Amino acid sequence: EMEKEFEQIDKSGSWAAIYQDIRHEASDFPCRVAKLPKNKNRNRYRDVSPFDHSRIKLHQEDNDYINASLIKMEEAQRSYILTQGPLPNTCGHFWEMVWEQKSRGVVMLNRVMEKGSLKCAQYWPQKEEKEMIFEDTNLKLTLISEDIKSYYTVRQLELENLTTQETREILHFHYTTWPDFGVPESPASFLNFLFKVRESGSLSPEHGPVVVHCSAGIGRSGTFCLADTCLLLMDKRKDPSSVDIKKVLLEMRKFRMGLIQTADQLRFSYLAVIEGAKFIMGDSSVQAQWKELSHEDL
Repeated sequence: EMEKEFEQIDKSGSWAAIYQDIRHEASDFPCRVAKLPKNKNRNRYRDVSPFDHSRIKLHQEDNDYINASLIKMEEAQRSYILTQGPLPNTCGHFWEMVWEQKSRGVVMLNRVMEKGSLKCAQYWPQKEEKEMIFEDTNLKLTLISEDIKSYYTVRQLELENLTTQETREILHFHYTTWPDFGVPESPASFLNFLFKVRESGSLSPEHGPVVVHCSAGIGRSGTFCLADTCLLLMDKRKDPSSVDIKKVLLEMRKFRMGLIQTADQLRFSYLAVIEGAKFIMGDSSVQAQWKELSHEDL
C-alpha cells in the first residue's frame, strides 16, 4: 500500500536511495537514430534521446526523425507521446507529428522562459489574427481561443494540413506554475490540471496519443504520465493496494529514458497519486475541493 510506503520512505529519509534504485534498474536501449550527425540539431539535450524501438517517426521520406517517444501502457490502455520542447527548427516537425499521430491534445508543462533561459520555442500563435505557417511541413496553425486560469491556460488551436485542407481542433493544456526549482508544495493544482486534460477527451482511445512535453520531455512529462496511469490502474481494478508506482515508472522507462528526473519528483508523484486516489475510490466531492484549493480564477 503506497501511503504506508510513502510514510516509511519519508520516516527513513530514503527518497534519494529509492530513486537511485530506479535509475539503476531502468532499461537501456539504443538510440542510434537520435545520435546520427544529421539529427544533432533536432535534439535539444544531448543526454535526452528517444530509444529507437519506441520513437515516433515522421511520415516523410527526407528525415523521419523527431525527439519523441511512444509510451504505450498496455494494462492501463493509455498511450502518451513524450517529446522535448520544440526547437526553432523543429516546430514544423512537432505539428507534423501531432497531425500524423492524430493527437487531440498537447500538454505543455513548462514556460517558454524559465530560470532566465529559453526552454522551448514559441511553437503556437499568441494572437488569433497572427496565424503560423510551417513551410517545411506545410501546416497552418491558428489560435481559436484561450482560457487563462491562475495555474494553467487552455487553448483551442486549429491545425490545417495545407496539402489536403483538412483541419482539426487541437487542445493545448499549458501548466504555467510549475516552480523554477523543486516540485509543487501541494499536488492539488497538478491533479486539477490532469483532470482538466482528462475531461477534454484528449487522453481517450478514440484519439491519437496525447503529446506531452516540458523542456526535455522526461521530468515533469514523466510525472504527469506516471500519475495518470497509476490513477487509471487503480480505477480499473479498484485496488489502491495492487498499484506499484515504482513498477509503473520502470515500465514507462522501457519507452523513454529519464522519466522522473529527481527524487523530489518521485516523492511528488506518490503524493499526487495518493491524493488523486481519493476521487478514484468514491469521494467524488474531492475534485471540487481541488478547484477551490488550486485557486484557479484570476
